[PDB]
Amino acid sequence: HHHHHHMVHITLDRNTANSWLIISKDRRQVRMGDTHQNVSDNKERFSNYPMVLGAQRFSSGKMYWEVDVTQKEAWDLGVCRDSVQRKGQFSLSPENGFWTIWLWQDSYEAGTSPQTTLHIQVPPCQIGIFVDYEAGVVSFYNITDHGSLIYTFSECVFAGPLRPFFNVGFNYSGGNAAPLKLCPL
Ligand SMILES: CCCn1c(NC(=O)CC)nc2ccccc21
Repeated sequence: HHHHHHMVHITLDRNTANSWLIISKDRRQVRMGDTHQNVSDNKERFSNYPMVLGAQRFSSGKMYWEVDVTQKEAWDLGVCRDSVQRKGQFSLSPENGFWTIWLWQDSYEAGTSPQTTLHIQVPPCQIGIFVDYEAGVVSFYNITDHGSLIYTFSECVFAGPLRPFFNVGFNYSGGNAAPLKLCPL
C-alpha cells in the first residue's frame, strides 16, 4: 500500500483503560496485568474486557498507524466511535460503533455481524490500520507480508468522532501476556 505518508502518532488514554491494564510511561504500549492495577473506577473505563482507546479523535481526513502483535494468541484492533458502550457485555460490530479485526483460537476474523473469515497465509507480527473518514473506509494491512491487504470495511457510517481501539485479550492460557505496541513512524 501507499498510505504510509498519512502516519499519525497515537498514544493510549489511561482513563479509558480497563482497571487491569498496564500502559507504559510513553503511552505507546499496553499489556494486561495479572491483577487490578489500583486505579479508581470512572464511567470511561471498559469494565468487562481488557480494552483501551487512543487519546486522538478523528472527524475528517486520512489517518494511518501500525501496531505490533508479536507472540500474542488473542487481540482485537481497529477504530470505534467515541460514544461506544463502556460497561457490560457487547459484540464488536459496526452496528455497535466498532470497525475491527481479531485473532482468536488460531483464526483471524473481521468484526462484521456475523463475523467474516479472513485469509492470512503469513501470520502478522505488525498490523497497519488506514482510516479515510470522508470515504467511509477502514482497511487493515499485513506489514509482515509486504503490506498485503487483510480486510476493507467500506460504506462505513461512522456517525461520530473516531478513536483508535485496542483489546489485549485475556490470558487464561498463560500464552497471551505479551503487549500491544504502537510502532514508530
Ligand atoms: C480474568 C479474571 C478477572 N476478570 C474477569 N472475571 C470474570 O469473568 C468476571 C465476570 N472479568 C474481567 C474483565 C476484565 C479484566 C479482568 C477480568
